[PDB]
Amino acid sequence: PMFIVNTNVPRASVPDGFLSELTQQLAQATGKPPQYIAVHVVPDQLMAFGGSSEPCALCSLHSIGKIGGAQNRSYSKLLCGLLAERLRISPDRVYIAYYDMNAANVGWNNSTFA
Amino acid sequence: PMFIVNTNVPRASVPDGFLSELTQQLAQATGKPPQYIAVHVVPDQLMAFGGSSEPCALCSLHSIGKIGGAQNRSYSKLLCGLLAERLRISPDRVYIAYYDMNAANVGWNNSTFA
Amino acid sequence: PMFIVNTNVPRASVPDGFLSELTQQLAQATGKPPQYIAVHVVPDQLMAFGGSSEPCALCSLHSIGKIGGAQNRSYSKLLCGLLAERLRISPDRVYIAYYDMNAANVGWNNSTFA
Repeated sequence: PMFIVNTNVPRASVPDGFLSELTQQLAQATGKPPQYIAVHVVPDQLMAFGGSSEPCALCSLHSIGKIGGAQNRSYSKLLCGLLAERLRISPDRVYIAYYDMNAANVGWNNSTFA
Repeated sequence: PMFIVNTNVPRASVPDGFLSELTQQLAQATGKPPQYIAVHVVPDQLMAFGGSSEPCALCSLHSIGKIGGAQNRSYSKLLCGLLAERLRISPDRVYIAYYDMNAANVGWNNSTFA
Repeated sequence: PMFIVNTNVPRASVPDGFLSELTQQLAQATGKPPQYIAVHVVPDQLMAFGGSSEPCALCSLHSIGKIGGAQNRSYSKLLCGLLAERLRISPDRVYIAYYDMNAANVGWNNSTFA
């Protein structure tokens, strides 16, 4: 799985250990080994959410499987929770795009996962 | 909706008010309330289009519905127009990827839109 | 086609001519003219892969057609090869998301490719 967060929160507001926390929590949530989890945090961005430049985040979670209605609700609760606690972003100022990727459409290590 | 634009145009060349202009015009074009529109502008990027580093943009528009052949043509005319007028990017140096998202695949406010 | 790479490798480690090399090689691999190829390299990123922050990359390739199992295996070999040779990123720390885009879902030059 791959999780990306783009936010207007400044770099200094991102706590040390945040990438590790995301890795661990996503491994637990998705059930995938942490070795397969990649995380990418992009602070200091020029963004607006509903016209407002108050703290916000636009995120994506791509996974081969482990994506669906109930799972995505649970991921949203988890990830909005983390972004509220750690980055002080309101859950109602977060969007997360979920992508259920076909194994043949993910490249890794000179091949694909198919 | 989420609209993201990555560009090699420098930050100083992005005019004041541009995120609000995008928010407004996207609300009008998609028919969605402005409160649901998020926008993200990323200048100063290391990119090429057709092998050239002349001004260019790579963009995406994600929406739950309001995506289709005619609608996307309309959005492209709008958005290329804005990028030309405001950022001086030629329309034939812009790509926009459109994504029609299932509501169950968009997280917001600790849940999804489903 | 459009290829984006986000990496924690610093900007100074991206060699001169890299965007051109990607453009050329992708033109050949996809079979599309280089005039149609766009490339975007984002260095200095805050990322982890498998819990650690050795060089890594998260990438996407979007194309109208020219996407499928065998082709994506070939793209992965090409692209991992380039990132290993040029950016010294291990292939096992690269993920590439492939997207087969409908022509009506790609904007360009005030309209779509439909």
